[PDB]
Amino acid sequence: DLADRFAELERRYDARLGVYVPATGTTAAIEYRADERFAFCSTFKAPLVAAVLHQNPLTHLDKLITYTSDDIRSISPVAQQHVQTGMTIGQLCDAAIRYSDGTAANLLLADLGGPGGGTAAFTGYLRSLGDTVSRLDAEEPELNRDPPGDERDTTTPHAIALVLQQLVLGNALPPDKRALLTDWMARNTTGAKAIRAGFPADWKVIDKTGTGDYGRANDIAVVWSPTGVPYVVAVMSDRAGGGYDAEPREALLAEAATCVAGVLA
Repeated sequence: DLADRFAELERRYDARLGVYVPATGTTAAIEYRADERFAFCSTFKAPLVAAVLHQNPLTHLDKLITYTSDDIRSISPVAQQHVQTGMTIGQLCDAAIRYSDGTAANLLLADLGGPGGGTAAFTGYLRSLGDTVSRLDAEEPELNRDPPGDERDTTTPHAIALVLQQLVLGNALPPDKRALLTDWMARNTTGAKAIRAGFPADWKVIDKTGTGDYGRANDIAVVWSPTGVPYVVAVMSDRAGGGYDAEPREALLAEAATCVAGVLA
């Protein structure tokens, strides 16, 4: 069965694998280690943008944010190009999701404001969606670095799937902000080898990936069948057995997603 497929993938990749797909009209929830904690890595950037959208009028997206050299401390493919000019909140949201830009995320966290450079408020945003499990404690790059087992900067496949479900499919956001978030994840540039790879081309996939140390590789997605039936798919992984420098293996996510897709088809 499916649990056997997932266990096989764990042995193949020397990995710990977590999978959650919420129940629908006709499908039971898919769950595998779904309540085990895994580091968010960059997956937090999608609900982070939702937080910022929720907190402000739509035109806050047009506010220019300035920053400098010492703000670039993590992988930030877009923010490094615009340090001289600044970036609007909208551009930061775009970059945080579509290029997994870490400086954009740190700046959005600061925009949210409050203790921990915005991490407490981010966590508070998840609480407001009924997620009593996830916690964000650090920003980029530190959040990728907690030792395996440490609960700091973690969510679960179950928790994050329910969060994303509310953000994209549910009414956590008004339709106009919901569409912005959805469109950004739809135009994501980093996810081609993750959940996207496991679903047939005629399925729509929007997603946000994350990788980190200890072979961490995650992807959270919403997918739509060719007849418009949506499913939320959370797949999380680490390879603690390889130590800090263990390589993230997105192939594992692709294979797990392929196994999920075979069940949902």
